[PDB]
Amino acid sequence: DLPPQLSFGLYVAAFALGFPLNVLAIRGATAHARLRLTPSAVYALNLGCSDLLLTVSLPLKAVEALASGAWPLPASLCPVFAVAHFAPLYAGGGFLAALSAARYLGAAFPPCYSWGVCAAIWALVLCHLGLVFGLEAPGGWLDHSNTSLGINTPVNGSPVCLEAWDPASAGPARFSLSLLLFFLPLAITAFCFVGCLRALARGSNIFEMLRIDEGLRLKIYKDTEGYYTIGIGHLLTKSPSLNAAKSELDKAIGRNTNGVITKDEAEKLFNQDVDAAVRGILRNAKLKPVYDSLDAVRRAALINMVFQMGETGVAGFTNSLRMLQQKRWDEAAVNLAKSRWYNQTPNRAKRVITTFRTGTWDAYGSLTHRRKLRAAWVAGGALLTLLLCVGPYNASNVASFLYPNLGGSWRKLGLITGAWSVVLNPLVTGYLGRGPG
Ligand SMILES: Cc1cc(OCCCS(C)(=O)=O)cc(C)c1-c1cccc(COc2cc3c(cn2)[C@H]2[C@@H](C3)[C@@H]2C(=O)O)c1
Ligand SMILES: CCCCCCCC/C=C/CCCCCCCC(=O)OC[C@H](O)CO
Ligand SMILES: CCCCCCCC/C=C\CCCCCCCC(=O)OC[C@H](O)CO
Ligand code: NA
Repeated sequence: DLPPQLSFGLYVAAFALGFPLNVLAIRGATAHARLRLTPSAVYALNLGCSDLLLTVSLPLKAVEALASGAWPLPASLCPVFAVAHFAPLYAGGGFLAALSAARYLGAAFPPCYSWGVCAAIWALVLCHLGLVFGLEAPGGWLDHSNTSLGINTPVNGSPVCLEAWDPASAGPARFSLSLLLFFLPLAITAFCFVGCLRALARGSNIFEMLRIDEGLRLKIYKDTEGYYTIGIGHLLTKSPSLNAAKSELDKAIGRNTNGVITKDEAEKLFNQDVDAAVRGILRNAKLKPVYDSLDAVRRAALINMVFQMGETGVAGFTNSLRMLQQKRWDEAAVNLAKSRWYNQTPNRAKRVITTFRTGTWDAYGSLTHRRKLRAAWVAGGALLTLLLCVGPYNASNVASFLYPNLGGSWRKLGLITGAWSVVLNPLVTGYLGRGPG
């Protein structure tokens, strides 16, 4: 038993904060929907509108809490409060799962359909709640007595909106909807979160990593050390002669290039350069065992080093190589940080070293990688709000259906945590401020 003033206060704090936050989330999602319609924006707009509807019902639940559960408002307001409070409480979980799945699929695999999915979520929640209420609520179709719709009167002078509803009728309705709109979306969200984590881990490679580090030039240029270079970090020669560089360029492409090439030629030269670096590792006694023991992402950081310095230059880092085979990531990093390579190209070296430390693509913050990070944050954030806010409410529905001998204190706590989804949802969906751009 929570004191009425504490219950009133908790509902008022969720309402006072939820009203501006959801007004800001709707604004953010509407802007994105108008500029470039995306499934994520549609799901975020529906969740924003839903949470705002739940927000506006919170003062009514606050005064009910202050009246110790009695309905201190006109009886005709009970059906309106019923739909404004409970339809968003169940629909929200559906929109969070939809949003999490749209974010995961959009990022791991880089409009009209999303509106259909939202209409289906709203149709199910409104028909499920509507049919049970219209038919089985006190004052409903099956009720023959002079009773206001949704109102029970356990004692004289004490009308109760919904909370005194016969459990034999409300219980199976709450339980079935909790399975479909909370537990299934919870599994979907948990699946998308894991999928996002896995997509970050195996979604990039050496080719993409070297493109960021090397860049692209269609004409012969002098690199950082002054050597004639072309394409994607392809060293033509160390010789102080442009004619020698053009001569080497012509033999590599098999055409009279005159120091200028095509993107396809530069790409084909880059592929030959990566295979050469891979060949150099496998033919080296100190490199091959290290490479074989390494995961896919760390193998790429090893190829990146060989591509930049050559097999021999890399084989000289005997302490770091031993450390890497021993899986002593921080000790290898500390050794590589004292190298001439780090002194000469610190930005490039820090990125490769961080890749050896973490085994992730985090140092290579490309558009694709950032989109995947964003997707993981939304799905992780959705999982947290599902478990903390509406989660205790849906677990209470399941607990009471299986063990109806439980008292009503758990449901009372779950309804308060459910109300706080109006605060946590706009904070996790990412449409506040500048947006998820
Ligand atoms: C069916 C209906 C009839 C109505 O008015 C018709 C009677 C008007 S009259 C008397 O002038 O003829 C008004 C509404 C909003 C509705 C209506 C439509 C859609 C949804 C709802 C709200 O339904 C529900 C159902 C449940 C709850 C809350 N609202 C509680 C239970 C189960 C859920 C829970 O505890 O999780 C209600
Ligand atoms: C809407 C928030 C106001 C909640 C009331 C807080 C005061 C608590 C006292 C209640 C006893 C007197 C009954 C007060 C009824 C006033 C009419 C009303 O609140 O209507 C709801 C509004 O129209 C929605 O659609
Ligand atoms: C008829 C459509 C189904 C709606 C009725 C479901 C009943 C509620 C249960 C779970 C809600 C979870 C909804 C999960 C939907 C996944 C959404 C999604 O991933 O959309 C991808 C997007 O359209 C491209 O990027
Ligand atoms: Na070393």
